[PDB]
Amino acid sequence: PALYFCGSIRGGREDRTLYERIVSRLRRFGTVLTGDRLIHEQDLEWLQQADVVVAEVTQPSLGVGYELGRAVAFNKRILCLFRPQSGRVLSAMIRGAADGSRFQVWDYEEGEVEALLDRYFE
Amino acid sequence: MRPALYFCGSIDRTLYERIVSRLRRFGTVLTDRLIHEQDLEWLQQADVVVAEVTQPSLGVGYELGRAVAFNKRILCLFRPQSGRVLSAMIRGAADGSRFQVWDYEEGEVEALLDRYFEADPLEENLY
Ligand SMILES: CC(C)c1ccc2c(c1)S(=O)(=O)N=C(Nc1cc(Cl)c(O)c(Cl)c1)N2
Ligand SMILES: CC(C)c1ccc2c(c1)S(=O)(=O)N=C(Nc1cc(Cl)c(O)c(Cl)c1)N2
Repeated sequence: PALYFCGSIRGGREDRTLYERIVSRLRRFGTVLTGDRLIHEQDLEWLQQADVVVAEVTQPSLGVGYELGRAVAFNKRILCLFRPQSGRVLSAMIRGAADGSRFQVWDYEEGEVEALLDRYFE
Repeated sequence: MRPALYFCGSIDRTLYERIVSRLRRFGTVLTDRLIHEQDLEWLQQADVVVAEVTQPSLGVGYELGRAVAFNKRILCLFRPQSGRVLSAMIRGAADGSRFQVWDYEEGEVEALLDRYFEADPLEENLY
């Protein structure tokens, strides 16, 4: 299973450790795939190749959202991970895009992410 | 019907009102599961999608991604005077034709929107 993890740039520095925890945990279930035109074409290739797309959606990000819309149009299996303790309110578009099976949105607290990722792929 | 335009920006309030107001001169501006299906219906009906991408937004991102797979004609307007750096995934989605991303200043947005539709009209000019 090629697994695509997408996280924000701001979230890649603020939630840096958390993203690394997600990526290493994902590596137990499959192969983790992860100018501007180059960056774009490459992520798009990875999205099309992915068996599952995993997004951390706590940090509002244009790129992560864009990649989720591209993923939804490719009919990809998607898991979004959102942290309510942050105080943010997840965009109604992302939660509203959930269908509970192919597109799921899980609210979690940072300390249980390994257990939720095991639950998802087990 | 006059053409259908879709405006999307983050959930800067005066700026969005000025953009929607100016867009109404070119056609009908159309703009959790219920919110999602309605926005998707509106993206599919749009002859043109105009997104204000200054503020980071998963929702604005998602709609742009859906608009791209629907092959919608798209204009993204970004304010570099906000302080932010626009995501490489949005600048990178541009191709100069169908998907354009324009850097702008707040006072010229009406003039830029006239420039956008005068160069590629939705409805042609009267003789
Ligand atoms: C190392 C290789 C050459 C490489 C391959 C793919 C990518 C990169 C490097 S990157 O680290 O420069 N960034 C992206 N994607 C990206 C995704 C989102 Cl959601 C963003 O907001 C931004 Cl700015 C970029 N892809
Ligand atoms: C008039 C009716 C009641 C109505 C129709 C469509 C929408 C709404 C109300 S709304 O004001 O609830 N929001 C959206 N879309 C939306 C788009 C983005 Cl990018 C977001 O981040 C969020 Cl949270 C929502 N559509």
